[PDB]
Amino acid sequence: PQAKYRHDYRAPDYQITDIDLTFDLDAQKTVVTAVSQAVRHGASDAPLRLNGEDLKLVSVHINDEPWTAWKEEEGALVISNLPERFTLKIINEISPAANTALEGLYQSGDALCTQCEAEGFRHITYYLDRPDVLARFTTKIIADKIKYPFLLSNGNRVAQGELENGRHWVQWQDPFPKPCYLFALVAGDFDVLRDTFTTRSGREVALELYVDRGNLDRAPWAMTSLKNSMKWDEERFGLEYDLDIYMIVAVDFFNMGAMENKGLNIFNSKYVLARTDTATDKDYLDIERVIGHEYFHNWTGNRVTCRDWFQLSLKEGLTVFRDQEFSSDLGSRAVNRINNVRTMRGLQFAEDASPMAHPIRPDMVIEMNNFYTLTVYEKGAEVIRMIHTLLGEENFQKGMQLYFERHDGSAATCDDFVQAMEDASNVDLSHFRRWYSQSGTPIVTVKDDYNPETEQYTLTISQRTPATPDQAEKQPLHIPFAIELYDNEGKVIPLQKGGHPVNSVLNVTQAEQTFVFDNVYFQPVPALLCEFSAPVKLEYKWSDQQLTFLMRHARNDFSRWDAAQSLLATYIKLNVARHQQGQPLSLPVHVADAFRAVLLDEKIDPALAAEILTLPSVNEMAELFDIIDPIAIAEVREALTRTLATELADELLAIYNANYQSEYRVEHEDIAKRTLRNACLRFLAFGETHLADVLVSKQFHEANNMTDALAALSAAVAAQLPCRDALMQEYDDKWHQNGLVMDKWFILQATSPAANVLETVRGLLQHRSFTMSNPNRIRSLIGAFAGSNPAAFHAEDGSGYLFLVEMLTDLNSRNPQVASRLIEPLIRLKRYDAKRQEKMRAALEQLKGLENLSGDLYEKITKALA
Ligand SMILES: NC(=[NH2+])NCCC[C@H](N)C(=O)O
Ligand code: NA
Ligand code: NA
Ligand SMILES: [Zn+2]
Repeated sequence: PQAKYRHDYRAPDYQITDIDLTFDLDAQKTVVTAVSQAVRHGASDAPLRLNGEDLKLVSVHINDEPWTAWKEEEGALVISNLPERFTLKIINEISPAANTALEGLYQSGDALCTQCEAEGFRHITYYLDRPDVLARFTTKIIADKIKYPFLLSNGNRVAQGELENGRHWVQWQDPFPKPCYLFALVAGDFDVLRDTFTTRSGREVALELYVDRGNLDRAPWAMTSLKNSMKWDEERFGLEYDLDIYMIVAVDFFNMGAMENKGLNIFNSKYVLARTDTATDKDYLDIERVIGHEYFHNWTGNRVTCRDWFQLSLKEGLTVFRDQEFSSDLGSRAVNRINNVRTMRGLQFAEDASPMAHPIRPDMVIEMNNFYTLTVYEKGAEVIRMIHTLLGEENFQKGMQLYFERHDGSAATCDDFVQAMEDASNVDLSHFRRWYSQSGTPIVTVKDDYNPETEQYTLTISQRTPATPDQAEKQPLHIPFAIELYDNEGKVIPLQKGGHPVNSVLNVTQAEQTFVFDNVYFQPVPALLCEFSAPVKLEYKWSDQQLTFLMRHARNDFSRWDAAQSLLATYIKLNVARHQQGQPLSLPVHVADAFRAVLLDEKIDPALAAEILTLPSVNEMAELFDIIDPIAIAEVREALTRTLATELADELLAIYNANYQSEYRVEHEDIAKRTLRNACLRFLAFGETHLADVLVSKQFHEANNMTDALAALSAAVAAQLPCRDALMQEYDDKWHQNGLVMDKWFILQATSPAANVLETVRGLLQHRSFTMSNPNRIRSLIGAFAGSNPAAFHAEDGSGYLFLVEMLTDLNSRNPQVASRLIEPLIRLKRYDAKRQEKMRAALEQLKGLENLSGDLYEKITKALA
């Protein structure tokens, strides 16, 4: 498979302006007729090169003339000797039922549906399958009326008809030019939730959510979130929906999360379907996020699209930033920022240290589906948020307005967006652009000095980014570095120098620099990198008392949580070293007292308390170490939980009881109290056994919602409580017919600390609720084992690696995108000890030798083995 490079971008030799599609739909054999109006922009002797994959070509006409000047090559139809303007007609066949990869036109249960991003439209017809080619689409769909009573494509219905032999047809027209990755088609039988939204300016939009028959009871929250998203985009960004109808289709078979096809979003059902007995608080908030996300793409992705796929973060970074701002505005900003920071430090930093490291705008891609990454999305959003930090809200919105004014109706680049922000705000972002082209996490080192004679506080800040596998050369970045200084009473000391205020966002642009502040009337406790103001590792020599002081006094709730994380990091590192020596947990009394104080603080927001009382995950803990010892980390996390459970037992029980709620509400105050109560339950589960067992069993049985039932079930599994097997069997007996609910249970099985977890996981491949045909099931069992049970995945006998090899040998052929998600834990081998590295390397070498190795796996395996 061949790598493509960003620097090789060239404008296309041909454009297509209009395409008229006809689908004669059938699961075994679909006939596609595509009539394209094309224009040659290049040299009269340049051929038209159409992308196409697994298509059976029936005919090629140019202006109704059967065409003889063409050839098929690997992945292409190359058409020669064309006039400057012409009509291209292609007829071809495809086979939706054979499409197990779920890219192009495929089958999801009884439905037919599409996934075209990034390069799936070439699996439907021969096309200029590249996002700088925008065209106006019409789509005629002909199908069996009984099997496919709903026939949907982008835009508005403009025609419809009945045919003989029980067939019917519908034709759709979308007035906005689009790249073909935004094309969608859906055919099937559905329940439809219908509602309306009236925009600020008075446009009435029909909202339609299509769900499998029988699921209308699980649709209203997604509909509510859609209306919430539309309203928010109006209030916050001044953006209105631009069509007459908004369709969402929930499908059970879907590779990723959801897809922003214009006017016809297609969603993994996990991000649509929710009822209080099936879905947790986190499911409701994820539905809200993803619904908003795809909606936000209407402007940031659709009205302005991507010139080429190396510009992916132009839409994904910006849209993730928007979904975070949406969630943060509607809910707890602090909890959102905290959770997004966990994801950055715990998952994205790991990617930026891995063989798959890339800048947010990549330079080299073999398989573009490999670049839908934590980096492109989450780090891309941190880069957008840094622009917001540098510019302020008002200048940021002016930049947004200039971006749309310049680029509406076109395909743009990351550079175009930065340029708009810079021009609108008059903030110079020339140095800042390096964030787009440089991979790896910067390390920011801070030294400080207080001078009592001059009342001056001096910060010496240095930065470096270590070399990554993809880039030998690194340079200093423009790092917005937000600080606060606290006096002995917990009050903020005004920042100033030479009689003038100083902005609290420091511009750290050099390898090393010194910031001096005057009138610093007391030796400060600093809050550094406030609200995680740049996506960097902070090296500062904190004392425990500085951190507990910030926990108590810091102005922003995020800083209080972050201080608790820095406090814990020291002791996680200590205790992992001790575990390796065979020693038990050591924890100063004053550290345990810090957490007791949070439990007993009556003024603290319970949402904040809950996060401080949620220990860093084994993934967040892993990024504290150069060499990861996954067994030590898992055992230390447990022991730290047991120690705090013992030390805080009475307080934990009191707070658990105090936060009891009889009514279930998906409302932020209620969610916060419930999150705190279940955080207390998790510690209690690891306390005295009989009490743990009674508490956990009682909560499982008395829960009037899935959040509380699952929190109890999960604690029963984590703490290996007596009641575990019973509750697990009850849940299976109740829920086996519901795949999305069973995904929770498969995750609990996959992440079990039990000695025999791999044996149980292998057996579950035969479970009534599991199937290798379904990406959600695969990810919930196998993915959760490899990715979220690193202790068992990295069992010293190499059994975890061998299991994953077996699964990937199947999935390489069945669904390479899902296989490529699942290989990720194996490509981290250089983070592990030599003995584990040699086994993981052997596993990778075995996969490399697969007959018909997918480009998806090839790209990752070769980087990992280099
Ligand atoms: N199979 C894929 N590569 N899917 C990518 C679709 C992601 C979609 N644009 C989103 O932001 O959610
Ligand atoms: Na808020
Ligand atoms: Na110092
Ligand atoms: Zn997106």
